[PDB]
Amino acid sequence: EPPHLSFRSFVEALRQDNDLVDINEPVDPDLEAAAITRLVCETDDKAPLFNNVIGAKDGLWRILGAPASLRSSPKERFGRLARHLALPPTASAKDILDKMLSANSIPPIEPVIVPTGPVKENSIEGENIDLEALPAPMVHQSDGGKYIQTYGMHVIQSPDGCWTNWSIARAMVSGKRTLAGLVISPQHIRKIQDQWRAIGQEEIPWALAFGVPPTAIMASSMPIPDGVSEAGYVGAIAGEPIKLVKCDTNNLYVPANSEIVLEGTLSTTKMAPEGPFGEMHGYVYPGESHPGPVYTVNKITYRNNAILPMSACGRLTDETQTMIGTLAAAEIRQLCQDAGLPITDAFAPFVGQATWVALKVDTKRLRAMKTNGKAFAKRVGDVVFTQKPGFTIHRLILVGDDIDVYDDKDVMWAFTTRCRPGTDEVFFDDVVGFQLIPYMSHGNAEAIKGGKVVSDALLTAEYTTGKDWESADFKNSYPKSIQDKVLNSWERLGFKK
Amino acid sequence: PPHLSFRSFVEALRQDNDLVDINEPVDPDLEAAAITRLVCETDDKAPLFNNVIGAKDGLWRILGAPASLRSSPKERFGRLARHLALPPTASAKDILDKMLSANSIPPIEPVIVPTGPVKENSIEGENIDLEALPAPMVHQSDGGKYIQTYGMHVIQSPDGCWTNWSIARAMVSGKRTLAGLVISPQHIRKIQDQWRAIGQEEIPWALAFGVPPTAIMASSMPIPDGVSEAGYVGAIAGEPIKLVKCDTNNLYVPANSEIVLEGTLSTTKMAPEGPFGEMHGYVYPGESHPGPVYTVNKITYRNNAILPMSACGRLTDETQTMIGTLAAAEIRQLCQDAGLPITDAFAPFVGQATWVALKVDTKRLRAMKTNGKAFAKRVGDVVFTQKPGFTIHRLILVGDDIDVYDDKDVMWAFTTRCRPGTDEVFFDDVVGFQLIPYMSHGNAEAIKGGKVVSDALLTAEYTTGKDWESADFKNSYPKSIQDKVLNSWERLGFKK
Ligand SMILES: Cc1cc2c3c(c1C)C(C)(C)CC=[N+]3c1c([nH]c(=O)[nH]c1=O)N2C[C@H](O)[C@H](O)[C@H](O)COP(=O)(O)O
Ligand SMILES: Cc1cc2c3c(c1C)C(C)(C)CC=[N+]3c1c([nH]c(=O)[nH]c1=O)N2C[C@H](O)[C@H](O)[C@H](O)COP(=O)(O)O
Ligand SMILES: [K+]
Ligand SMILES: [K+]
Ligand SMILES: [K+]
Ligand SMILES: [K+]
Ligand SMILES: [Mn+2]
Ligand SMILES: [Mn+2]
Repeated sequence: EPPHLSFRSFVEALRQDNDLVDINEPVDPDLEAAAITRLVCETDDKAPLFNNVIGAKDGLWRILGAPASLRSSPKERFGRLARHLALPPTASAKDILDKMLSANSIPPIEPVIVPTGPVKENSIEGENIDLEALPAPMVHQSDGGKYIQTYGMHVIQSPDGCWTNWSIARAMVSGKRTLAGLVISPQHIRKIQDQWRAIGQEEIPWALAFGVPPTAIMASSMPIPDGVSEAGYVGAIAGEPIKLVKCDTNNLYVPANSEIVLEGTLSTTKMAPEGPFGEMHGYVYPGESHPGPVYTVNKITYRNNAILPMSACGRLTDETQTMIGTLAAAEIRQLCQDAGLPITDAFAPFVGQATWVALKVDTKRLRAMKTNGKAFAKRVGDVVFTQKPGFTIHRLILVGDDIDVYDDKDVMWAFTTRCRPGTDEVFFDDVVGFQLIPYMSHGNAEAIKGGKVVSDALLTAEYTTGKDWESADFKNSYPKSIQDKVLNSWERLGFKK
Repeated sequence: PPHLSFRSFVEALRQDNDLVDINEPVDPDLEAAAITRLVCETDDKAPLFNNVIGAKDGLWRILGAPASLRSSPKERFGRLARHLALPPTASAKDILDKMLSANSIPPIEPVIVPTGPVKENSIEGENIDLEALPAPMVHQSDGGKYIQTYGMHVIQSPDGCWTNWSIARAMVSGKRTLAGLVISPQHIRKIQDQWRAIGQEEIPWALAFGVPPTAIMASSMPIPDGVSEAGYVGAIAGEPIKLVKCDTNNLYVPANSEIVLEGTLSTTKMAPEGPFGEMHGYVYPGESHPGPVYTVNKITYRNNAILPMSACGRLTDETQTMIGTLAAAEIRQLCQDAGLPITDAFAPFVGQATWVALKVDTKRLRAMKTNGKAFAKRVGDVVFTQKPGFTIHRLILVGDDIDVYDDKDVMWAFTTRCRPGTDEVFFDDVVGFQLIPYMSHGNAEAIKGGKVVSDALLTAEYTTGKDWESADFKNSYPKSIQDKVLNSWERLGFKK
């Protein structure tokens, strides 16, 4: 199977790309594996594969850190993400987001059932399971426990059986057979948990699949619509069905070539201290647990030589910024286009710590609408901040079509020179707010409400008569004949390539 | 000595390997400025144009990018550091500390010399033809040839006591005339208004190009009203600046200047000025505005004279490395004078010289028993009512875990610690900077408001203290683990 349909083939693709370090020396899953991963994320280095995790027994487990973080070569910066999606390692951010949105407008390709697969090579059951003895990583020194679940896919089905949701939500080892996880509104895993609580079910059938098909983990991180099963969406992205096998102990289905699967239940009643966790905004709060639902593990099935993927998230740049912000930005682009707004492109600039989305406006179509910045900013915020894909995003920046929204430097130039602070902003204090952001949960107002803005970084004339300025840069302030004369002279004169 | 002589500064750049000697003929119509602009956009070596097309009887060579950035992270500010007798590895803090060092010590008065290198050559009265000199065309949509982008205007108040040195742009306007930007609240405009008020038509004036590098830095710094830059510069340099008297008036110019224009600034005569590709990265084609006329009566110049040139615009040129960073230095000082607990200030490059980050001593802040809403309003009232605050539209207050000299730390604090709208105080009534496009070409008054203070201190920083740890390699892992990882890094196959 190709890299985008097999995690084991994806790992080999990273080896072929010279984008993976096989670490054969013993590495402690207590902080050492995550510290190496964290420093890889902070320097855009090669992904670390820990082949010799201290405490591994019977094939559980190796660790792959930084599965979807950035490469250091600017022409292949997003290459590890492109290898999730059957894209070349030179793929632009636009190419990656366009591919994730490609299934939005075409029929689902439904999964196919197979009788077995690699994930059934090994098993541990019932009283033989000891999660505290497995080498689950300690990801940050002040975390509330060992966060085994940072890059696996929760599988949970609605009571009526029609909707199977695949998503990423963190979970830590809680006990011999238990995890505690973050399960918050408005996420689909919480919506489904509430649908089971409402019919009185105490224990919901659940599975957690680690090292799924790379296309599946990307879709698991993307806010596709309510009621849409990710498996069919994944099939439409990948151009073929995902092969699923039935769980041993329940009626759920997991990818047949997953590395590791936990089968069990999600409680609708019981909670345990969950957290704290070093989180996508770059913070951990020592001692600050919150109650989270209990997952109970009844069976573990795994491949020979199983690999647990791990995201050591925090300050720039890891999977929380490369996947959560950018896939939110993709779905925000689709929301805006469905509303009839002239938005061509959306990205979550890394400088925004995945709380910003920049929206590129086709200014020719904006002028046909005969509106103004104040009215347009309100409309964009009403469309986006009332819908689930806008949940994590607190600042929308509207820029014209001379700005590359995929380039943090262009977005910052537009924001700081075209948006008059206060005057050119519309504040939203009645919308749902993201409580993980420290200015929300450790801030001056309600943790779950408000704190959002749309920043109009289009200049006044862009709404009426058009661009009346020229950039004071090499590209726009000098004739092409002068630019070419300089480029052809550059190295001969003694300037660098 | 490089901080006291522009010619010695150019030889210091040569010895740092930070200068390209360009001996091929280069056109001052857009080609010199295009090379400079690309140097500024890639942080490359300063270009010295030794062969300017149209050069006449020794006028002139051109030095581009005199205070732009070097690409090596360890010496990023080395070009600014050679203005100030600092090592090329000097931090931004070192440069700003040195510029503020003269705030708290006695001025070192300039000493007069009878002659100097600047008097080696001259052109006078009817022989002056500014239109035939190779003044650069700096941007293709500029309203004329911006001869003056890095020289020091010398103008004395009517009381005789206050001599101001300052950078303000000017373009060739005719055979003997420049037209310039002279706006409130800049001291060149304050002094022009003092002369108009007592009835003087033509104010004695000089413009010195290639001045002592310490002087051009102080020329770009909003030091207080009524303080002569010459004495401040002396106290920075730890010795007197040697001045010579102009031939045709009673003003004094650095004796080793490359080129001096002597003449008058009119209080009545106006001429079309601009547009000019400016510090925010914009030019508006066809948008000139009346500016005051400068009349040139005499030019004196060194043999092999060099005109310095700032090709300003998008990042990173002298307007970002000097205008915002020196405003931030003076904003730090103002805050400390008002008794606010500010230890450090910088103008992040991402802000396009419109942002200043202020680093708060949080131990001192907790001892004041205040809150963010109150403190943000108080800091804005102190800064946005004073001249050094003029160009700055956003102040970001950060705690003392944030390196305000590092744009990544500043954006991390701003995006994660300042709740949009809730944690911001907006200033609608203060003087605004009309050069910023969102002011001059925006939705409200060009000269009033559009400012904000962003409280990027978390709620607990005001009361009981920092209660998080960064989720980064340095703060989330014990020192024993960090060392084991750093000692293993290269051997395992990661990059240095
Ligand atoms: C890539 C990724 C996305 C995480 C994530 C992480 C990663 C690495 C972690 C594990 C490292 C930190 C935790 N994460 C959480 C999270 N969403 C959530 O509700 N709880 C979280 O704990 N997300 C986002 C979540 O996956 C997206 O919001 C999906 O759109 C949710 O799927 P749904 O739309 O089907 O609800
Ligand atoms: C380094 C530098 C600073 C410029 C400047 C430029 C540069 C290269 C240019 C030439 C490239 C673009 C023009 N500049 C102007 C300017 N201030 C001003 O009032 N008009 C301007 O035209 N400044 C800033 C000015 O020098 C500072 O605000 C000083 O504090 C003014 O001195 P003063 O405090 O004595 O008034
Ligand atoms: K999902
Ligand atoms: K605007
Ligand atoms: K000055
Ligand atoms: K705050
Ligand atoms: Mn879903
Ligand atoms: Mn002054």
